[PDB]
Amino acid sequence: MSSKLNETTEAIQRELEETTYQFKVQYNEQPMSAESYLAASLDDFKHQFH
Amino acid sequence: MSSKLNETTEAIQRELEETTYQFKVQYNEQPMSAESYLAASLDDFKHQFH
Repeated sequence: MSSKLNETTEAIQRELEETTYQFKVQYNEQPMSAESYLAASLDDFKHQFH
Repeated sequence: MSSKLNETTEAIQRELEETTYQFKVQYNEQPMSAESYLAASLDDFKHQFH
């Protein structure tokens, strides 16, 4: 395990880097949660109703 | 006290009625709570901001 550890670690760093790059280019690193989505959509609906 | 209890009770029912009448003519019996006021005003502000 200790022998495989270093190379596995470097590979994990690789896949973290690429997941981060996609998070930068496609979503512009915008934080997202379910509650934020619900609240924003509810207000859009309320403006429409007004 | 027990003697006055009956007449006082009836009078209390009556003034409950008159408080209700003022509630009818001047506020149209519109129910009001602090939370309702706050929520409505917040949405008005959000419409203004939109």
